[PDB]
Amino acid sequence: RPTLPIPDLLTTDARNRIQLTIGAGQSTFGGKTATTWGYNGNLLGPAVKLQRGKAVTVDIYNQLTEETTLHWHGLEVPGEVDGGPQGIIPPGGKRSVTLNVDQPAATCWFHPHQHGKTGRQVAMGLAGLVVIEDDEILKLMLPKQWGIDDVPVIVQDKKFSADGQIDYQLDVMTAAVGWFGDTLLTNGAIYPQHAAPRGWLRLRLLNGCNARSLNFATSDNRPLYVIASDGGLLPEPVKVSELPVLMGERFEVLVEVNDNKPFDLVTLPVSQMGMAIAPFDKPHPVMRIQPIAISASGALPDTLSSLPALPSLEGLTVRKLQLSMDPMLDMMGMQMLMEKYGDQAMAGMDFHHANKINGQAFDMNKPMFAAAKGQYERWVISGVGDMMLHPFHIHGTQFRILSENGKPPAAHRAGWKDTVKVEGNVSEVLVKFNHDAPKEHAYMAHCHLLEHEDTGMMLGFTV
Ligand SMILES: [Cu+2]
Ligand SMILES: [Cu+2]
Ligand code: NA
Repeated sequence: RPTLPIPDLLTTDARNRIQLTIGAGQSTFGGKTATTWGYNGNLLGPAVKLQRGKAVTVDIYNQLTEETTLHWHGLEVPGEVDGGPQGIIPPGGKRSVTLNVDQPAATCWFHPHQHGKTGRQVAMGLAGLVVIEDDEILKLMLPKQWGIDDVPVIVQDKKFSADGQIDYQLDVMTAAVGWFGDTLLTNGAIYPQHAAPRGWLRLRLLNGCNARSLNFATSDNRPLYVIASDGGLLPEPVKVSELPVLMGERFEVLVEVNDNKPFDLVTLPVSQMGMAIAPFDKPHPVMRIQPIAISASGALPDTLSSLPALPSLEGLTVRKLQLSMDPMLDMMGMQMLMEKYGDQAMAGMDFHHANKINGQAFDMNKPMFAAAKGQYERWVISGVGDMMLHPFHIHGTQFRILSENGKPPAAHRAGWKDTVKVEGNVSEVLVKFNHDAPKEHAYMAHCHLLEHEDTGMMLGFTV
């Protein structure tokens, strides 16, 4: 098996700057070369390392021949640097943003947010990681040797043409159910192996799929110890046998490497339209882990962090966000799926503006509302009226989930989150915005099934 590629850990220079170049190159997948896009490379991108309380300047060079934007998913930053659809970087052009990092240690990420083209641009290869550290997490003595016992694991599906090229389309089927493929990549590689020291192994898991939800486990059912969600450390580890992960979510887990036997990280079949088609109808390997006897000192602590209590609900502003899809899209989309795959498509169970929030397809010129600054609000996000999956992402914030799709959040989902599950039911988040966003550089809130977002399931808001 190819060894697991490790994104380079990219830190500030002597002048407190970092450079990111967005460009096209070539990658090879199962023998065939394909045109791919990457940050500082051909595919995917580096892990940008930031420290809480320290400002960095990022110089972004768009070396594509089309426009793009750069969104820091999970970062509590002003709208001006948030890199939503209004953050255009012209082809051949350079844009610089200042990130004044002020949030707990977390694994966040970054990716394009081009208006109507976000799905395509991510599918082409654009994504990178953000490793935020603070004064608290380094006290914990977690595994910390980057690319040895502290390893990013970015999992993504793709579909390829006969000629080997990435086979991406925004059409009626994908507008409805998403873009998904038959080939699983792990940091850009197909079924790689990673050499992990005996002791504790830390995985920073990112579901970087456009539309595919995942569910991590191990081939021999050894447990995962969840230590962190989107926006950082949980209060204490949560021990699980499997870990569902929605599109754009991150969890950090420890896994015990307590003998010499190789095992796989795997993903288990999910109940989502289109996602349990072969070979995802069965547990699917993600990467092979090969235990090795080299130095490690990482441990699993009893106690990780202390988070604030949930705010009192009395007197909070309530915002209702109703998600919907044009009936025609739903049936048309389903028709194409059934035509393409047949009964397998339901196993485990103008379209360009057919996806909506509060009866409106995204209008870039009209923020739906102004949210309060520095005050908790309760946002109620409903998917009642359809049975599609919607990982709902709110920019500019790490929030607390009050209810997820009908129930209190699972323990490992009760900490800091930038995404909440909405699937035929209603969710509630308690959300606070510590930074401003004007109408000209508004925050986005949207489904992170990218083809839904691209076809209207998004709103802008100011702070
Ligand atoms: Cu985001
Ligand atoms: Cu959606
Ligand atoms: Na504990």
